[PDB]
Amino acid sequence: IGVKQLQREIVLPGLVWTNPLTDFGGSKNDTITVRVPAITTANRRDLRDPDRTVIASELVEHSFGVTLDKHVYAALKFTDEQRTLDIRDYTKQVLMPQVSAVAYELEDYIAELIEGAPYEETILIDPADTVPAFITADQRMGEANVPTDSRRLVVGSAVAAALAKDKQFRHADWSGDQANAALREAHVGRLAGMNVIRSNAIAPDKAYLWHRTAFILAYRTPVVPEGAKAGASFSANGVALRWLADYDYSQLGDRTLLDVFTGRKVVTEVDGSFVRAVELQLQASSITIVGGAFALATTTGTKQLKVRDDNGTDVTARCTFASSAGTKATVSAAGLVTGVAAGTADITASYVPPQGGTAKTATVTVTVP
Amino acid sequence: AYLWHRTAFILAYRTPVVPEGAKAGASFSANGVALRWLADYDYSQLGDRTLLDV
Amino acid sequence: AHIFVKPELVAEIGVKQLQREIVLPGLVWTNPLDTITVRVPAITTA
Repeated sequence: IGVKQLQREIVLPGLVWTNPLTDFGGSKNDTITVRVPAITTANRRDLRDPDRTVIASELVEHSFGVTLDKHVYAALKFTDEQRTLDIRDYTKQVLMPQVSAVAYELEDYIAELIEGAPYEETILIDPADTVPAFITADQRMGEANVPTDSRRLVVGSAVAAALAKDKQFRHADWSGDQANAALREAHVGRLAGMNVIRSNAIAPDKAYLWHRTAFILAYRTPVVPEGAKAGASFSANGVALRWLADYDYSQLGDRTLLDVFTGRKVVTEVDGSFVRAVELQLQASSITIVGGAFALATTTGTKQLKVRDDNGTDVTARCTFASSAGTKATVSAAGLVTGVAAGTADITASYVPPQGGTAKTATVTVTVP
Repeated sequence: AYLWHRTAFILAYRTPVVPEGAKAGASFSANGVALRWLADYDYSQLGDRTLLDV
Repeated sequence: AHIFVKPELVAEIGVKQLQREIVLPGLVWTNPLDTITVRVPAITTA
């Protein structure tokens, strides 16, 4: 009646360098070789030197390859036994979910590209004062002579929450914003010269700053084969896709496929050091378990634990779980606890903070009925 | 070298009809002999197939 | 010394594989049709 499933929002595809070069089909191995102009070095002699020779400099221009190497598709197999009496409107019950699925897959592709880049080091964000971390991020990317324009800053939900909670932005006297956009709203627009963009695709407690020429996305719409009954050019997030439906008679079920060809590249420098983007991670100091002490439904009951640090990030996947009394109940490595006997047990969750040192410890009590 | 009257070698040709499970395409023809052109995408192999025949 | 980045150019100059000239189809009787029967007439003697 209007209740829709909760789904993410698309920010990342518009914030990367998409299709600077297109003719991938004209090159061997589908690799286009981008060249970089050469630079040289001068030399210094001494006046009136008896030695009258000159050191000859050299002009060497490097290059790197961009390749199409992935084929993102969403394939649906529904039989004509369900097409004419189950789906009422095709263009809103199957086509739109398929397009949204491909769009989210492309966003995840870009997010893996951003997070998977070979960052040399991570800049720590102190939750008490977050501005020094971002100014340091701006400073690291200025020592590499990266241009000051076309820089994008994408923060996770946790970093945005910490920015709003920061007294540098929350207190009007400490920020000069005599409207407290960080108090009346939770928004912190401009920061250290960088426009903050909130996102959920990236890890919740991380932020990424990158120049426009740091990541390259290449897209190609597969050409619709002449041998297909259907065929369209649905567009998702400004990236056209190929939709192809074939009425296969192998099992009397028509199949559909919505696909595109994708390629990613990180623009490393000539010395193989990545300096056109930096990453920041929110610093953590303690962890707790939501729900506190609880009780299972049965003696063999199962409950999925959930650990949150002081920042509020779900750190369940990054914790090691131990049971004080495994004879009554045990806990999986993923946080799920199963009781094996009635009685009390103590569960310890350990999380190494993202700055090194002794891991934080959170202890909870589980009463298996 | 062969010397033959016109009514001495007869060749009969037929252009097949396009099946239901494939498209039609163009109307190519050999030297007078018309030809049938097909196209049938193979979803199971993600590939397309084409055929001229008579 | 100096190193340059260049693309392997590919060009077409009109050199093509040599193919036979088609002559025979056209000189042989042809009919666009499962089968066709002929109707040779009958001769007699006086």
